Amino acid sequence: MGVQVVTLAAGDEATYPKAGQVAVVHYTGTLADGKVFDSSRTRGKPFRFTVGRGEVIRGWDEGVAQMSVGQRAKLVCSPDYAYGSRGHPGVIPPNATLTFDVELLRVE
Repeated sequence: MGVQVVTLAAGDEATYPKAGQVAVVHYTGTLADGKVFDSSRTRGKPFRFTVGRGEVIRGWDEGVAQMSVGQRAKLVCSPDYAYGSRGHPGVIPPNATLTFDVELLRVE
């Protein structure tokens, strides 16, 4: 399954980011061995992207769309939904399942 979204904390179950809408999130991404490759929480500033535009990996475009505002979830992105066999040199290895702890802050 490309992406699975497991809830850590419920959102308002009302406000979901739709295609072409901006989602504002905090996130922390980890590899299967626990290594943190990216976090907006560490940087201390939320991250914005436009849902469905391919600005992020496919697991995010599809997974964040399943979240409602205030929700915290783990997005488990299979390699086909992230970087595939190619990976991202110096950041992500080949064939990596990526886990993101994401909180959806706002839709714009």
